[PDB]
Amino acid sequence: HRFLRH
Repeated sequence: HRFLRH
């Protein structure tokens, strides 16, 4: 769906 973020 979408990219990862942290």
